[PDB]
This record gives sequence, C-alpha cells and structure tokens, in this order.
Amino acid sequence: VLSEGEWQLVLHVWAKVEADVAGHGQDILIRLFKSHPETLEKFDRFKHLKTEAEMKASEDLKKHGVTVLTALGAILKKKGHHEAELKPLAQSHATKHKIPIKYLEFISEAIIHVLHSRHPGDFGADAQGAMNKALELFRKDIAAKYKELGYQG
Ligand SMILES: C=CC1=C(C)/C(=C/c2[nH]c(/C=C3N=C(/C=C4\NC(=O)C(C)=C4C=C)C(C)=C\3CCC(=O)O)c(CCC(=O)O)c2C)NC1=O
Repeated sequence: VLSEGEWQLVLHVWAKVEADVAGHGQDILIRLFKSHPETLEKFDRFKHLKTEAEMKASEDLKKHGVTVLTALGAILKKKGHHEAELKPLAQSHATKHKIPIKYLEFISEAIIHVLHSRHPGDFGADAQGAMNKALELFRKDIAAKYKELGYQG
C-alpha cells in the first residue's frame, strides 16, 4: 500500500514526465526494445525498426509512447483507485494484443530506468520505491483481470 506522501512523490515526478511526454515515451520504448527485442514483434506498424536512429525518427513509435504514458498518467493520478481505467486496458491486452505479465514487468523496468536517468535530482530511493509499488499494483490488478478473462500470458 502506498502512503499519501508516496503517491505525491509519484505524481511530482509525473508532472515532469508531462512536460515532455513524447521524449519520455521514446526513451522508454527504445530502452524496452533494445533490452528485450522480442517485445517489438507485437507492433505491426513498426516492428521492422532496428537502429536507434530509425526508432527516434518513427512517428508510429513516438505516438505509441504518448499513448502509453497518457494512459499511465491517468492511472497514477487515481492513486490506486483505478479499476475503471484498468478495465478497458486489461480487456485489449488479454483478448487482442495478448501482452504477457513478463512484458508488463519489462516495460515497468524501462519506465523506472528512464525516470531515474532523466530526473536523478529528485527521483531518489523513496520516489523510485513509490513508483515501483505503484507499477507493481498496476501489474497486480491487470494480472487479476487477465486471469478472470482466462488469459494465462
Ligand atoms: C504501463 C504500460 C502500458 C500502458 C498503460 C499501455 C497502454 C496502452 N497500450 C495500448 C495499445 C497497445 N499496447 C500494446 C503493447 C504493449 N502494452 C504493454 O503493456 C506492453 C508491455 C506492450 C508491449 C510489449 C500493443 C501491441 C498495442 C496496440 C498498438 C497499435 O495497434 O497501435 C493502448 C491503446 C488502447 C488499447 O489497445 O487498449 C493503450 C491505452 N501500454 C503499456 O505499455
């Protein structure tokens, strides 16, 4: 469970994310795709990208980074009271995109990595711990819905 203070550490770094949503999204997705190349196979509009220059230049990759973070910011601002936001997301991720829980872990690691690289002044152990707990909660609740829907991924 996060304290209210921990939720505010999460929202304070998220306000900095929102000052450059596209830049943070490209950094997060490039980190993920280079760390875990198979994850890129899920994107038919841009699965052929190979170099960092091609990734940075892609409009589809930039737009998907913004989609991810628009949705994740909305979830985080609910401070855990997020079933409404999670419901449509678990729905597409279990029945259409088929995104394994291990992939949700991989992008959570990428988010933490980029936030820490871009905001070391204040993304310290407490804020990193709070973000870790909020993403763990996110993954916990998506997984519970996956299993309700019968997706074992
Ligand atoms: C905090 C993480 C995270 C969030 C909140 C997120 C949101 C998110 N992913 C989306 C699409 C999608 N999401 C994925 C893939 C993924 N989705 C994943 O969670 C992971 C790890 C992958 C990839 C390995 C794909 C393939 C689409 C469709 C992209 C498209 O057709 O344009 C959409 C569009 C609407 C929908 O299909 O439901 C949203 C809002 N994606 C995320 O990554």
